[PDB]
Amino acid sequence: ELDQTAHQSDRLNNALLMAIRSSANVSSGFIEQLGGHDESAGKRMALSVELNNKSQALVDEFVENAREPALRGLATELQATFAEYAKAVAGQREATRQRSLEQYFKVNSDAGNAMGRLQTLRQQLVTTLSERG
Amino acid sequence: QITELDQTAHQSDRLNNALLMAIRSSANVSSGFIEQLGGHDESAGKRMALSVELNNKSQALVDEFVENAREPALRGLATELQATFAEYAKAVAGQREATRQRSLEQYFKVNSDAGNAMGRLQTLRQQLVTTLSERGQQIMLES
Ligand SMILES: [Cl-]
Repeated sequence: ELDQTAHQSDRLNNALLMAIRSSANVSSGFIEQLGGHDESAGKRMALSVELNNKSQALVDEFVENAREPALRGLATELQATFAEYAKAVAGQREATRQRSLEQYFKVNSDAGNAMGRLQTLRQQLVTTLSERG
Repeated sequence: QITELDQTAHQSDRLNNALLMAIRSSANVSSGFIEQLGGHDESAGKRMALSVELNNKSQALVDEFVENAREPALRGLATELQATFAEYAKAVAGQREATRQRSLEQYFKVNSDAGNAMGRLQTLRQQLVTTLSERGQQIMLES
């Protein structure tokens, strides 16, 4: 079950890295569109979508495998904060498709706040996994 | 052996936090540039401050990581990570300068320096995580 700890750590760390890369790509893509780099922006938008799908799958696996009573509530809190973040990054993508600076501003506050919480929740989970091992 | 095992985990954790804050740092510049272009200068300035904060915390973790990377199986990767992070931090600083100056043209080149260096940072993290985990397991197989 120590092998399970390593699999859980890989899922959590990769999910969060891919999730922030998804958002970074959509913001970069938006700036590319502003500069007229429209073929390059589309690559960024495709990578944002793909990174969202991959990171969501890893979060889902993480919560499927976080059965221990010490982790159950914290893993669901991670599931919920991650869903909040993913819905903000989907908002960033829609604002980019609409080329709307104001729509981007509205949703970006939600994205930054949910990512700040993901960083602190990750540390809580790392600590619980660490005592679990 | 529990000491060297707790050290191996701390190192992996420094690396993970450092890379997450580093990517966040660049994302905040990009999204701060979009906020500034939409007239939200106060939010954009907070994002520039957060970009600086995050990359300075990352830098401190990378430096501490290298200081604690003694084994030859690890210090070569670690000094590459530190050298690559230096390039990355400079490119993100260039992104912030381009934002404060409101220049798309300056932005685009450095976002590219930044993304290149970040691609390399990501691979080095993977290699270092695997190397740390191999050392932890080697200790275990000793026990
Ligand atoms: Cl953030």
